[PDB]
Amino acid sequence: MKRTELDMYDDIFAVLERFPNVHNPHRVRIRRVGTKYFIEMDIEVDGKMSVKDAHELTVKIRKEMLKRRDDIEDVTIHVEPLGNVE
Amino acid sequence: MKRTELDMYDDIFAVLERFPNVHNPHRVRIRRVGTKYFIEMDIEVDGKMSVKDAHELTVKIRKEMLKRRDDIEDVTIHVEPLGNVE
Repeated sequence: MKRTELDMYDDIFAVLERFPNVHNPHRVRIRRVGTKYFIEMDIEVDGKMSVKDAHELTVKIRKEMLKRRDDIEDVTIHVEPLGNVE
Repeated sequence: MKRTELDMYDDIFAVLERFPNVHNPHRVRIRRVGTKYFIEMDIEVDGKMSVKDAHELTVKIRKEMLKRRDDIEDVTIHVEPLGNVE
């Protein structure tokens, strides 16, 4: 770990806190490629949430991530039920 | 493309046909690493399907994939709503 690598995790977790139905963000990983960064993560949602709603959630999360940092190129979000065993 | 690369896509698509609520499998990709193969795909499900049910579906699909071919090491499945715009 280094200080710059921390600022980024702080901003990612900072954006997720905005979303009340996002739970237990984990496997949060960053890759650097030139100027721009690629972000991947798992989130948990109520098992009763529809695929429509969960998909809309990941679209809005990526949108907010890209608005926050001008150096994030893409964000991929895997959706799991609350209390998943991978 | 080569003949051996076809046999594999045939077996993957052959297993998905087993599942009636799996729709429009796409971005179906194979990576070779030594003896064993890594499979990634997108599927579409009814937007009204729960995250619990969709997750259970991907678990059963991976299980059936691994049972069919002894040379598949892992299978990751992305779930989208019917008629998704990536």
